[PDB]
Amino acid sequence: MVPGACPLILRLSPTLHSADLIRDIDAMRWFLFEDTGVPLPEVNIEVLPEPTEKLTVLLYQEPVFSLSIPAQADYLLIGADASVVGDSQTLPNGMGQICWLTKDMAHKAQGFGLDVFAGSQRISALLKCVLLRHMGEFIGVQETRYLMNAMEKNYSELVKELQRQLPINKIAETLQRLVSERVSIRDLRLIFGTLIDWAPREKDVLMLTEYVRIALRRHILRRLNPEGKPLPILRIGEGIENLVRESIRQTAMGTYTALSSRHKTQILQLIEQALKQSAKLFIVTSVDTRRFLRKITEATLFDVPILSWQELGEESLIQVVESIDLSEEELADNEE
Amino acid sequence: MVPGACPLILRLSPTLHSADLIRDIDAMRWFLFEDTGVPLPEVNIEVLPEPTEKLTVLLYQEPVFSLSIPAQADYLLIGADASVVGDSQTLPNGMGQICWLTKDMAHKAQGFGLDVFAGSQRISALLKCVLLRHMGEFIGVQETRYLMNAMEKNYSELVKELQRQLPINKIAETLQRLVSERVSIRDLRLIFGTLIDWAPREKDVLMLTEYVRIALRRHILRRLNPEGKPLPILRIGEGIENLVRESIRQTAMGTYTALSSRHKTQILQLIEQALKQSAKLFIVTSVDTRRFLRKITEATLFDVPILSWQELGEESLIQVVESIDLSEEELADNEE
Amino acid sequence: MVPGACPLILRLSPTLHSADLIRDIDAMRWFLFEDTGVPLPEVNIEVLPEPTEKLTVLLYQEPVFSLSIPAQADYLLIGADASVVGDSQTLPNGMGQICWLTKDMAHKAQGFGLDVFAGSQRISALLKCVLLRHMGEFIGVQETRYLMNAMEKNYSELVKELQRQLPINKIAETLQRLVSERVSIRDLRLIFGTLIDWAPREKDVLMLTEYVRIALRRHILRRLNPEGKPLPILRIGEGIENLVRESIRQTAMGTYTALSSRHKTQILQLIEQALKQSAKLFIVTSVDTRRFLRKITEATLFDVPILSWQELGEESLIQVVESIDLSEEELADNEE
Repeated sequence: MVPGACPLILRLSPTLHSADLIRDIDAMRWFLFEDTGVPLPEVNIEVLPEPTEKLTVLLYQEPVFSLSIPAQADYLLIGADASVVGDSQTLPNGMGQICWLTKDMAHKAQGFGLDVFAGSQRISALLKCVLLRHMGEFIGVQETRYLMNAMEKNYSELVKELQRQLPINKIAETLQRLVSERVSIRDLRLIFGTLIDWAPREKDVLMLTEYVRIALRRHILRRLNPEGKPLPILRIGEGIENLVRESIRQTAMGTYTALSSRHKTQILQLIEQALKQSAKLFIVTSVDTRRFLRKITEATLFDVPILSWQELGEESLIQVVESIDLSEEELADNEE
Repeated sequence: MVPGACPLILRLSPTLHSADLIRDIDAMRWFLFEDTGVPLPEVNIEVLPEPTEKLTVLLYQEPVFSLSIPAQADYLLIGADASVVGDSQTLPNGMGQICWLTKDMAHKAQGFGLDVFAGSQRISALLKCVLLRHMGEFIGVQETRYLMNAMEKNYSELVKELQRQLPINKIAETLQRLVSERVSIRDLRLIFGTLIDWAPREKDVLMLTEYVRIALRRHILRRLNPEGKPLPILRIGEGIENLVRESIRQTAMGTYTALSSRHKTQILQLIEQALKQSAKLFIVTSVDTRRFLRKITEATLFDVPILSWQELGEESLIQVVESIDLSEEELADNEE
Repeated sequence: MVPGACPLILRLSPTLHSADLIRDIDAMRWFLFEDTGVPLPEVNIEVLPEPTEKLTVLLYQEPVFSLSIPAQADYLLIGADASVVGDSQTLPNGMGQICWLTKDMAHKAQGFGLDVFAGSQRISALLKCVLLRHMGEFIGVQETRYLMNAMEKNYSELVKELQRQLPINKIAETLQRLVSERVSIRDLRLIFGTLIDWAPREKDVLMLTEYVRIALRRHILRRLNPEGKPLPILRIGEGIENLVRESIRQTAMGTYTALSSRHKTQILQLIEQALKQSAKLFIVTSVDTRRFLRKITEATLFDVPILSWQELGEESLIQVVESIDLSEEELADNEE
């Protein structure tokens, strides 16, 4: 009886276990830390004797992932495309797609310019995927405390000033909000500086997160697209922007949105209908409506990034693909 | 004369005592801790010389369970079903049902896919049942203090921040309220984080418990149904919802419900009449009426879970079975 | 997993690496410190095995510079002019221009009175260029703390009085604002004295930065032109000055500018059109409009210096080249 659930459990059949799985998992953890700034806890491996090849991932002892690999599962390719086809299944909780390939098909797919995993790697490519879906569950008050203690080696004055400006709960909330939107918190020096700059003039954690996002726009654009090539952008029309802006209500803890269920459902439906034509799109809205749009779209569309006009500079061309726009619904259908 | 009643006493006849009873009881305690997050105290075994095979369970020296096993009691099956029939009695305080089976009938029931206990196990399966009915009696201020002290090994900052936000009596009240509704408090890290997040914006312990329940909805649904198969759902109609919502009165300590005895009795009667058609149903109501419905139904219907719409996500289909709805009674019978 | 991104990474192919690169880089860092007052962190050299000669510069692990040198790249000349022509490419993020020259052409260009780099020097001349574009990213609260601690050896009383007058966040903000406009902070004694003088009478960090700029006008003019020869000056007309002055709005944290997007775009367009006739021009405006003009022109025109009338004394002749002037746009086009 030890209070506190074990953070990370990976349960595997004895066949799936390998001698190099530990180092492979550690390398995946180091890659995730470098890519996101979130230091993950150690993965606890549990060998489960089972005739059927099954693997499960439990976060804090709650099963979040389960998958039975087929008997022919020897080469794995995350995602789907035209050049590769065969033995494709969709992972639960809308993580993405996985394809199982034979040796020659895996070789030709690797030659095509894709990553193919064999052996223990196939486990990591799965675990990493799951770990990428629940990153925000690994950054809280204690983890923020750990990051701040680590930052005191070279930035003792910065950490002291940040603590002078904000309590640890607000810092943890800001870091968690950043992590939940796939924004890396690797650059703690810049994030802490931005929080110090804006804390006296702003008490709302959501607005502080928006300011930090603006300060990190270089990294956000670098991660969204490695190259300067024009990636498609879907603009939110002025009708939706004003509809969501008029719903902003301010209380002592900051501003929230007060929109009807019909409105949110119709914007979500039209956005989803406007997302099926291409694999990836970036939704761009105004500065004062980006966070509210995200929080009314994060429940269903979690993997789509919501960008703000201030988050893209004037040195990047926009290549607008579509322009989604609607007016109110309850008062009058209007555009909807 | 030692002040403080002994928490857990199991009194057995010498025949029922076994050499492996201690380890069996300890395993049951470890299972209960893993399933509920509540660390139970040590069970004190008292051998009572009696010609009649009897066992009693006393919580804090008050007899809460008593049962005389028959002479043919050698295989025990908790619950009732169609495939198994014979020597069935109903446990007191509406715990459930117990069936005593012969060797061949126990073998066929085990083959049918049920759990059958023989020997000392039959005691534990009974004790565990009793322990599952009075879990909320083992989580108080001292037990909350113990859990927080245990959590300080890896989450010292989290515990310090929680103490900064809330006094120990409110934390204990929240934990007890969670335990009383069969919500596991195993994930203390998430519960403490939610309490830290919502404590500045909310002083009502019931509302804080509701927020923690919302944060734990993944585990709640996982426990209510292990699989994704559609389990039946009984919706509370809008008439009952508005009737109970109009009765909300707010004082300095928070909001309570002020409903007539006739109203509560009629809702309880109709809910019970709507529960007899199937073995298990999940009552689903609005967010602002879930706690009040629970506290007006917990006295009689303790084993039925009251869920809120926010507690089920949009990724689960609802399969509505019935729609209970009534208007007021005293002003006019209306639907009732 | 070490929290805190590595500040300075230079990634080179093994061919570009040299035995004297370390000392060359250190000399460049000492020159930059002497010229700007900003102590740079150590450059971390990473040798990347690649068939193509490529070099990248990453600030806090974010790639900010990338360039593939050609096979004939043996002599490098930063900038462009009439006497030198051949193999010229433009660096990204509008840093400037680079020209690759052959041995005899490099010799004749050096004789013409220009600096030509061969070997490891060609790397530094590139890195320095990049380091000159992002100097403001190396001066924050921790770096300000370091400079103040260094200043306590000979100016303990001055540092104590400055701390008595201002908190470290405001001092860091002032230093960063000075560095971002290519104003050296080498003379910390004078900057701290000015901040002590003006802190009781002024709480706005932007106004304090303006006062420090006024106190440092001797160095600013010395850096802008080494000689007393007449360098061209572009005056901002009274219409633009009054248009931007009427937009000044004051809140509890100081004064900001509230101008329409059309206004800012038209002033930027006319300034850019008025900058193409000559290689270098100095924009001169009023004292109360210099900072606002800079902050509405820094995003696009970062390398052009915005001067104030108080920043030039009466001992220097002005040699006005152009007089840009416009009225409002939205109310009426007027001059625009």
